[PDB]
Amino acid sequence: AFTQAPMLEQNKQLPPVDQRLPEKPLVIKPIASNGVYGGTLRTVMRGNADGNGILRTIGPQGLTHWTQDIQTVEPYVAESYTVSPDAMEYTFKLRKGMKWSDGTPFTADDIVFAMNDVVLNKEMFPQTPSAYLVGGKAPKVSKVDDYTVKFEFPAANLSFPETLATPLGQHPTLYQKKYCSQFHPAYNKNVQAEFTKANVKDWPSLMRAKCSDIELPSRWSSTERPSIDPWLIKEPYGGAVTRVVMERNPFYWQVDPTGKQLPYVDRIQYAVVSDLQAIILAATNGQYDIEARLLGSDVTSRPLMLKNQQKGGYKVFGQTSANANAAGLWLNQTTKNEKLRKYMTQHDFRQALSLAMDRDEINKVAWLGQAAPWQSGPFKESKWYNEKLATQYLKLDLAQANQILDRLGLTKRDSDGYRTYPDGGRVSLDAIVMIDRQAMVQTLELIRRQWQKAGVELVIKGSERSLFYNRATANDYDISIDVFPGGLDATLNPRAYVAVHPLESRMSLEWAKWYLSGGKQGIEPNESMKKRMALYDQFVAAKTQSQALSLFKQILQISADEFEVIGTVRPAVISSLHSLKLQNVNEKMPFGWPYATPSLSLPQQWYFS
Ligand SMILES: O=C(O)C1=C[C@H](O)[C@@H](O)[C@@H](O[C@@H]2[C@H](O)[C@@H](O)[C@@H](O[C@@H]3[C@H](O)[C@@H](O)[C@@H](O)O[C@@H]3C(=O)O)O[C@@H]2C(=O)O)O1
Repeated sequence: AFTQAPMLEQNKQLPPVDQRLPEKPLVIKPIASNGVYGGTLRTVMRGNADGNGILRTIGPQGLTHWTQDIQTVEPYVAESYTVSPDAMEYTFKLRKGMKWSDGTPFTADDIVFAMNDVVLNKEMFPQTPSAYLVGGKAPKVSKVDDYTVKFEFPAANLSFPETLATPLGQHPTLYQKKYCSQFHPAYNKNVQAEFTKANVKDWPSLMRAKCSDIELPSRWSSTERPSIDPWLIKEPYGGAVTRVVMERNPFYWQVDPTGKQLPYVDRIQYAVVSDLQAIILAATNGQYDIEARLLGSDVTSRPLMLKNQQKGGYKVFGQTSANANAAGLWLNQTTKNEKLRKYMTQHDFRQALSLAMDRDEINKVAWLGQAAPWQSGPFKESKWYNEKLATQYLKLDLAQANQILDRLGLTKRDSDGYRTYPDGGRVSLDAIVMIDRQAMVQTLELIRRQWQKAGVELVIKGSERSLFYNRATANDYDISIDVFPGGLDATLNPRAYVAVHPLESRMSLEWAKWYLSGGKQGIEPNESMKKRMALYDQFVAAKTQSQALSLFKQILQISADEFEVIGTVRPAVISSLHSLKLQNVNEKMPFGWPYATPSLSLPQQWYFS
C-alpha cells in the first residue's frame, strides 16, 4: 500500500510501514513536485535560548494547520472537526491507528491528558495559557471515544481553529499521556522519587524538565520524550553543543500523493553558532540548505548574499513580514524609576520622544533605505487599518519635541546639556536590547544621538536573549526594543495594542500579569488599558464577525489615542535563502511567528534533487 524511506530498511525492529501509519494518513500535496527520499538538511540556530529555531524548522504539529496563503486553516493532526452553530463546542476526529514516535497509540486519551492534566492544571500553569481561554475562562475538554475529543467553551470562540494552527496553540498534541504521566502526581504515587533524578523540587518543575512546554529548551534536550514530529532529536540541544541532529520519525503520520511516508529528507543538522557574523559567512558560503529566520532582517548583508548566490549554490527569495514594525520602542508604563514614571505616563512626553526621532536616518543607515517609517498599526491592505495608529508623529519635529518637554517642566539643564527633572537627575531612559540583533542595536545608537538633540539620554543595555527576557519579566527596564506585530497578524498577535502577552506586551508586563490573573497579581492598569482589556475579552467571545470587527477596531483606536509604543520602521523585505538543490520551498509564503515560518511551507515535503 504505502512505502517508506530506504534508510528505514536498516532497522530490523520496525513493523511494516502500513502498520506504523494511520489507517488513513494525511496526504500532503507538494508545493511544486513529488519528491524523492534522502539527504541531510543543514541549517542554523544560535547558542542562547534559540530552541524556537527548531520549532520553526520542523513545524508545530497542531490539530489544524495554516494554508499556504494563511487566510484559513485545515484539519491537520485531526482528521476533521465539527463546530456547533454557536461556535462554543469543537469536536475533533482523530486519525485511527496514528502512533507516537515510540510506536504507541496516539488517541483522545493523549489530548484529554494534555488539556486537563497539564494545560488546565493550575499548579502546572497558575495562569492557563490564554490560547485556550475565552474572556479568561477555560473550556471543558472531554473524551468522546478513543478517537474523538470535545472542547466546550463557555462563550463563542470563532477564532479557535486559527489559534490551534499557531505555535502557542499546540499544547493539545504535545504530551504523550503514557510517558508524561510518570511525572504527574495524579498518576505516579511515587512522583517524589523523580525529583532528585531531575534536580528539581516540585512536580511542575519536573514536568517542565521532562515533558517541556512550547518554548522551553527542554523540548529539544532529550531523546526519550515522545512526539508526533516529522523528525526526532538524536543529538540534543541544551548542553555546550555546537550541533543538533534530528532524524526522521519512523511513525510519522503523513504520505505524499504516491503513498511515500514523509518526510522526504532523512535528517536535519543545526549548527549551533555562538555569534552572528559567523552565520552570515557560512550562509554566504552556501553551508546552509535553508536559512529563513535569523538573517532575514539584516539588510547590511544582502549585497553579499545576492552576490554569492551562484558561488554558494543557493537562491535568495524575499518574504513579506507580518510585523508592523521591525524595531519598536516598548515604553514601560510601570518603570520603577519614580521620577521618570511621572513623565513616561504622559501622552505628550511619549509624543515628544517620537517627534525627536529621525526615521529617515534610521531607514538610511540601519536599513540601507529599504524599510520605511511606520508606527505600530496594521498595514493599509488590512481590514484593521487605522491611519492614526500607523502614521501619527512620524516626521521629525525637534522644535516641537523641545517645546513639549519645556511645557512638561523639564527645563533645567545639567553641565553636559541634558534636561533634568525639576528636583534633580538627568532625564534618562534605559533600553534593553539583544546584543546579537545588529539592526536593533544600531537603531538605538542612532536614537541616542537624535534624542540628545532633545536633551534626553538613552542608555543602551545589551544582553543575550535569556537575560533580556529575565529583565523584562522583572519589570527592570524603561524601554525594550523588539518587533511590533500587527501589520498582517493583528488579531493573532495583538501584543502591541493591549497588554495581554505575558512576556511581550512590554508597555507593562505587570499590567499583563494583572490581566492574566484576573486582577489578582501584577499592577492594575490605567483606565484606557482596562477598557481595552474588557473590549478584548468581548472580542474573543464575539458572537458575530461584525461585532468582532467593531470591538477590535475600538481597541486599535484607543491604542492610537494613547500612543504607548513608538515604532521606527516597518520591515524591509525579508531576505531568505535555500539551496538550489532543495525543492518544494514555498518562496511566496509570508514571514511570521504565528505561522512558525519557515515551517509554514511543510518541511516534511522539502526534498533534494
Ligand atoms: O534576526 C532577527 O533578530 C529577527 C529576524 C526576523 O526577521 C525579525 O522579524 C525578528 O524576529 C522576531 C523576534 O525578534 C524574534 O526574537 C522571534 O520572536 C518570536 C516571537 O515573536 C517571540 O514572542 C518568541 O515567541 O520567540 C519567537 C521566536 O521565533 O524565537 O521571531 C520574531 C518574528 O518576527 O518571527 O528578529
